[PDB]
Amino acid sequence: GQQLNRLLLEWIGAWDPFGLGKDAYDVEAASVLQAVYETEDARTLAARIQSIYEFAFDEPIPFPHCLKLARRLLELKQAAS
Repeated sequence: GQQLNRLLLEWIGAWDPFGLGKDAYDVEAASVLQAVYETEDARTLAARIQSIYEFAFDEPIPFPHCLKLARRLLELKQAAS
């Protein structure tokens, strides 16, 4: 279904690293969702997250912050597959 994807998108928006509200990140959430399907590795995903958000905001989010998110997303992906 798309149930898993909607949940992943919700989590990514909710991450809200810059205190802009969950709705400010639809573009970046879609991009992170794509990356989620391209790996099973939290490090790899975290680096994609970092690049996506650095492009979007001209600010590098600390890698370990990206890594927690990547781990959470892959935990959900794995729990559903």
